[PDB]
Amino acid sequence: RLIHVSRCEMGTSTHRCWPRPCDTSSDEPISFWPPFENTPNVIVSFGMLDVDNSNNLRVNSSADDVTVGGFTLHYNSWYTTTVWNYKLIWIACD
Amino acid sequence: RLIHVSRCEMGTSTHRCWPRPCDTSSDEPISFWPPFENTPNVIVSFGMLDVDNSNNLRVNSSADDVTVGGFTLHYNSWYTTTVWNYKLIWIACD
Amino acid sequence: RLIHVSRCEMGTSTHRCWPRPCDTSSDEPISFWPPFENTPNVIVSFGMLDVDNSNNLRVNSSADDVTVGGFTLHYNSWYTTTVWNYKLIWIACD
Amino acid sequence: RLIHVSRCEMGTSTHRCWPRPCDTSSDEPISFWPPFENTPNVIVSFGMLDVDNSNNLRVNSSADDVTVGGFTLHYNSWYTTTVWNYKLIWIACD
Amino acid sequence: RLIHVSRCEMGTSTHRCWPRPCDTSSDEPISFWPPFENTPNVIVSFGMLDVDNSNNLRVNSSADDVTVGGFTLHYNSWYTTTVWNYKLIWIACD
Amino acid sequence: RLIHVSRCEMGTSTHRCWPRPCDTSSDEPISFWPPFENTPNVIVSFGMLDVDNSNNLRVNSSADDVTVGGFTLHYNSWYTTTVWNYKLIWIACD
Ligand SMILES: *[C@@H]1O[C@H](CO)[C@@H](O[C@@H]2O[C@H](CO)[C@@H](O)[C@H](O)[C@H]2NC(C)=O)[C@H](O)[C@H]1NC(C)=O
Ligand SMILES: *[C@@H]1O[C@H](CO)[C@@H](O[C@@H]2O[C@H](CO)[C@@H](O)[C@H](O)[C@H]2NC(C)=O)[C@H](O)[C@H]1NC(C)=O
Ligand SMILES: *[C@@H]1O[C@H](CO)[C@@H](O[C@@H]2O[C@H](CO)[C@@H](O)[C@H](O)[C@H]2NC(C)=O)[C@H](O)[C@H]1NC(C)=O
Ligand SMILES: *[C@@H]1O[C@H](CO)[C@@H](O[C@@H]2O[C@H](CO)[C@@H](O)[C@H](O)[C@H]2NC(C)=O)[C@H](O)[C@H]1NC(C)=O
Ligand SMILES: *[C@@H]1O[C@H](CO)[C@@H](O[C@@H]2O[C@H](CO)[C@@H](O)[C@H](O)[C@H]2NC(C)=O)[C@H](O)[C@H]1NC(C)=O
Ligand SMILES: *[C@@H]1O[C@H](CO)[C@@H](O[C@@H]2O[C@H](CO)[C@@H](O)[C@H](O)[C@H]2NC(C)=O)[C@H](O)[C@H]1NC(C)=O
Ligand SMILES: CC(=O)N[C@@H]1[C@@H](O)[C@@H](O)[C@@H](CO)O[C@@H]1O
Ligand SMILES: CC(=O)N[C@@H]1[C@@H](O)[C@@H](O)[C@@H](CO)O[C@@H]1O
Ligand SMILES: CC(=O)N[C@@H]1[C@@H](O)[C@@H](O)[C@@H](CO)O[C@@H]1O
Ligand SMILES: CC(=O)N[C@@H]1[C@@H](O)[C@@H](O)[C@@H](CO)O[C@@H]1O
Ligand SMILES: CC(=O)N[C@@H]1[C@@H](O)[C@@H](O)[C@@H](CO)O[C@@H]1O
Ligand SMILES: CC(=O)N[C@@H]1[C@@H](O)[C@@H](O)[C@@H](CO)O[C@@H]1O
Ligand SMILES: [Cl-]
Ligand SMILES: [Cl-]
Ligand SMILES: [Cl-]
Ligand SMILES: [Cl-]
Ligand SMILES: [Cl-]
Ligand SMILES: [Cl-]
Ligand SMILES: [Cl-]
Ligand SMILES: [Cl-]
Ligand SMILES: [Cl-]
Ligand SMILES: [Cl-]
Ligand SMILES: [Cl-]
Ligand SMILES: [Cl-]
Ligand SMILES: [Cl-]
Ligand SMILES: [Cl-]
Ligand SMILES: [Cl-]
Ligand SMILES: [Cl-]
Ligand SMILES: [Cl-]
Ligand SMILES: [Cl-]
Ligand SMILES: [Cl-]
Ligand SMILES: [Cl-]
Ligand SMILES: [Cl-]
Ligand SMILES: [Cl-]
Ligand SMILES: [Cl-]
Ligand SMILES: [Cl-]
Ligand code: NA
Ligand code: NA
Ligand code: NA
Ligand code: NA
Ligand code: NA
Ligand code: NA
Repeated sequence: RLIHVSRCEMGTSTHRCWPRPCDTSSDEPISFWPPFENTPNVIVSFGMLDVDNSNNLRVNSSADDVTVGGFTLHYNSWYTTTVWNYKLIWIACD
Repeated sequence: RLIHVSRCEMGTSTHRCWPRPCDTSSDEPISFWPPFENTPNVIVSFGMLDVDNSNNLRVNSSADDVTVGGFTLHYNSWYTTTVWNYKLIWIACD
Repeated sequence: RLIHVSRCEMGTSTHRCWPRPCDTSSDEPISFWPPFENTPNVIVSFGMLDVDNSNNLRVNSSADDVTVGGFTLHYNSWYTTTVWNYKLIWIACD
Repeated sequence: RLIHVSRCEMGTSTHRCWPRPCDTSSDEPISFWPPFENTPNVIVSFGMLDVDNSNNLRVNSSADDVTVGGFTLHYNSWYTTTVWNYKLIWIACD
Repeated sequence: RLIHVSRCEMGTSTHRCWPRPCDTSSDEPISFWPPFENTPNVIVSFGMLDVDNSNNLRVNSSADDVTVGGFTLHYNSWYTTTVWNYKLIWIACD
Repeated sequence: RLIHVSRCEMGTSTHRCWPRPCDTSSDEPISFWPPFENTPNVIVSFGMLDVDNSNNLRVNSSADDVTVGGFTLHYNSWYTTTVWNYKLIWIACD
């Protein structure tokens, strides 16, 4: 019979920067093994965050260039925001 | 044999408001196609956030009125909080 | 045939503390029923957050002691951070 | 993702008649527990057979009135055929 | 997680020949829709058989040229065997 | 969600004996690789049969000592029956 099921892979990426600020942007290659049968959807969020109150909080994350083989885990802050530590969490399911 | 498997659907909803503040609350209808066989559980978080440091950070998100056909993706801030941009991420699995 | 599928369980844990600050750390036992066939991966994030702007925002969450039977849902802030309310979201898939 | 999988149930029904001939026809109610999600296809054959050479061999089997709840396991010989023993085998998959 | 599951398709092919004998051999194209993801294994048997006792009983069946798209359902008797009616049953699973 | 799915393995075993009669009984060890997660059900039938009309047709087949690792594929005729060739077909699903 026809059914809908998903294969899900997930992970975290910790950036401990203090006593230095974290880089304004980061891109990390993530690989799926074995590759997915169909290109999965991927969502990204934050599991840990350390942001300076001296300026507004501006954080961004995304899954870029997603393929059955993997994707690029992306993060960036912008303008005057200062980020001291962060941990990205992500999950990919087809 | 009896096994436990999940069908998962996921997505994001970007609210680019700057140079205006984002609305205090938002509700967006999300549809599952085809509908789930059992009502799924849904969780929501933030993939991007831009909050003014002039006041405390207060952000809320939830999946309301969840059915096999879809749900209402909810967001709201409260009191003096000013949110300039945000991206909700959500995942529904049964 | 050999295929990759996941069983996913998910949930939320709301901590409404205002008018008192939330405890600096929290650990909650989460049980999977029935237990997973293989130990799942678990990721945790925030669905709601209320942080005082008087100090930097420092929030942390993790899934500790993960087994097929469950895990310990962990949260903590640190240093001068004051958290008034928060809701953890988590998802475990094998 | 969309995949094709089957739930299969199977069984046997032994008719030891010797020293008497087996009845010309037999119908046995078979129940599926729990019921199938979609009506399955069912095929029937013989795992054991004892037929007299005094006449031609004529044996028939079928799955009748198939539903998600079960079916009627049918057997019959015809004309001058004499059957002394037989075992039906069947398999139902959706 | 890695699991083993099968998609199974099955069917029957009835040859009512009496009052003429069935052809010594038969080959019928069977199509799978949609095609299998991996080439399946296929087995064939008899659900009904009518063989003359004037000579030995010799019946053969097989699944030939099996692909993800289908296979050739084969039957044949040989030498002096006379077959008056038969029904093939088959099941293909990956 | 809880669903019912099966892993199925199948095979055939050909005994070409002519010009000698096949042994009265045969037992062949069949191995499943990798082993099943739950003990499967197994059914056995005939895909090809060559029986002498000089005596009644008596053929038997069964799956004995079934475990997650395999089973013993069994066949036997009895009394005066003479079998010249046969092919067993079998399918195991959990
Ligand atoms: C968050 O990161 C994503 C990924 O880098 C950014 O997306 C880009 O947005 C620009 C325009 O805003 C587009 O031209 C690019 O094509 C997008 N890239 C991808 C891979 O989608 C996004 O702008 C970032 N958001 C913030 C607030 O920094
Ligand atoms: C976050 O959003 C949810 C959904 O709107 C809010 O939940 C409501 O909470 C009130 C009381 O606090 C209940 O009476 C409603 O029934 C709830 N609605 C639903 C659909 O569950 C929640 O209060 C919001 N949290 C914050 C801090 O704003
Ligand atoms: C977030 O919480 C996790 C879980 O308590 C912390 O992880 C511990 O980190 C220390 C060193 O930093 C290790 O010695 C422990 O073994 C870790 N525990 C576990 C269960 O992994 C983590 O340090 C916390 N992060 C922050 C910024 O507070
Ligand atoms: C084998 O058994 C099936 C099931 O009883 C018989 O099928 C019936 O066939 C007659 C006409 O031949 C139809 O009118 C009925 O509707 C059929 N019943 C069902 C449930 O399909 C079949 O005839 C038998 N074959 C032999 C050779 O005896
Ligand atoms: C049963 O049918 C199969 C399929 O036609 C026959 O298999 C062929 O056997 C010959 C030699 O015996 C081989 O050269 C062919 O390559 C086989 N064909 C295939 C597709 O496998 C088999 O011989 C038949 N058995 C009987 C007793 O008639
Ligand atoms: C068909 O083969 C099976 C398997 O050998 C036979 O089953 C045995 O039957 C006897 C009594 O008839 C029991 O004492 C044994 O325990 C059974 N063995 C198993 C493994 O179940 C069956 O008798 C045979 N049938 C014919 C007609 O020969
Ligand atoms: C150029 C630039 O980054 N501008 C940013 C804008 O994108 C928004 O984040 C705003 C409120 O925090 O702060 C600045 O104006
Ligand atoms: C009425 C109201 O919204 N009150 C809020 C309270 O809910 C909490 O967010 C607190 C700390 O940030 O700020 C205010 O007091
Ligand atoms: C000892 C301690 O907690 N130190 C913290 C450090 O970990 C980091 O959070 C920094 C920036 O916010 O604030 C403090 O220095
Ligand atoms: C009326 C009747 O049953 N006729 C049968 C016919 O169906 C077929 O089986 C034939 C050859 O064996 O034997 C008889 O003629
Ligand atoms: C040439 C030929 O078909 N020979 C057949 C042989 O294959 C076998 O079936 C035997 C016993 O029934 O009958 C004949 O001898
Ligand atoms: C002792 C023995 O094998 N007896 C068999 C009996 O089991 C049954 O097969 C019958 C009809 O064919 O033929 C013989 O009597
Ligand atoms: Cl950490
Ligand atoms: Cl420090
Ligand atoms: Cl996959
Ligand atoms: Cl600022
Ligand atoms: Cl954006
Ligand atoms: Cl700007
Ligand atoms: Cl579904
Ligand atoms: Cl405030
Ligand atoms: Cl709340
Ligand atoms: Cl208040
Ligand atoms: Cl499980
Ligand atoms: Cl501070
Ligand atoms: Cl028996
Ligand atoms: Cl006897
Ligand atoms: Cl089912
Ligand atoms: Cl006759
Ligand atoms: Cl018929
Ligand atoms: Cl007739
Ligand atoms: Cl398929
Ligand atoms: Cl002959
Ligand atoms: Cl052969
Ligand atoms: Cl010969
Ligand atoms: Cl298995
Ligand atoms: Cl005899
Ligand atoms: Na960094
Ligand atoms: Na808005
Ligand atoms: Na608390
Ligand atoms: Na009977
Ligand atoms: Na024919
Ligand atoms: Na033999």
